[PDB]
Amino acid sequence: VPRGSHMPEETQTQDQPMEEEEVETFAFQAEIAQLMSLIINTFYSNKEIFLRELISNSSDALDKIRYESLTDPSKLDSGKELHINLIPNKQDRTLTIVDTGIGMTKADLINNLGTIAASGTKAFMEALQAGADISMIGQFGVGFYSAYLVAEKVTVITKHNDDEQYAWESSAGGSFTVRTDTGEPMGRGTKVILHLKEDQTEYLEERRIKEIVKKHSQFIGYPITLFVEKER
Ligand SMILES: Nc1ncnc2c1ncn2[C@@H]1O[C@H](COP(=O)(O)OP(=O)(O)O)[C@@H](O)[C@H]1O
Ligand SMILES: [Mg+2]
Ligand SMILES: [Mg+2]
Repeated sequence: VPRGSHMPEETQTQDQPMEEEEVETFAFQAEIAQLMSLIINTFYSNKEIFLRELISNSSDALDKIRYESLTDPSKLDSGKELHINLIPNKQDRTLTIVDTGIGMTKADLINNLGTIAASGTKAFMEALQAGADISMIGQFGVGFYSAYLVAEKVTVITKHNDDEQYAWESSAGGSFTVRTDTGEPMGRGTKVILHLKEDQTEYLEERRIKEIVKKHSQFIGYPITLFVEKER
């Protein structure tokens, strides 16, 4: 019976029930798979333009918030700032691009990030064979896959007002997964987590990140902030 003091193990709360996350696996559309293999396995001198492409996608998503308010004003009542955060993590070798844009639903991840061919994909691959600069990518409707210039794996966590939170992930190799994400709620918007290749760790350094934002992304139209972890 009587106790005056308990040890931590004794008062540890019972876990919450384990949750199921549904996972689905999809092949990339053929030309997207071919483009990813070309991007991954070819040397380019201008790999830094991946960040321009990801920032442009965030800016497009943030522009959609403003305009969706013309057909659904309730979004004006959100208190979230429309912004982009860049978050390098040296410990994990990741660079994360976070925005408070519209987010993507599950079917948006499946249809917009791998299973549908952009009409320009074949033309762009021929331009690259003919020696085009990789910087031309986004003009061909396939800018997202520039992430694989620097990343060995990409994870996209996203939440749109009309669906639950999802995670898309791919290490290339011809397929990607989409799985419900019952982890840390991120609130409306998208987080693209780049797991950087070992020779691409310059993109974790604050001066390099500032250099490429100022070179290539000066008309975002929204505040961008770079979080720098304090050196211990
Ligand atoms: N940060 C993001 N927020 C919302 N949707 C995104 C984001 N990044 C990519 N997307 C979705 O992925 C699609 C493909 O992106 P991309 O390959 O850059 O082509 P594009 O920007 O020309 O449409 C976008 O059209 C958009 O629907
Ligand atoms: Mg784009
Ligand atoms: Mg703009």
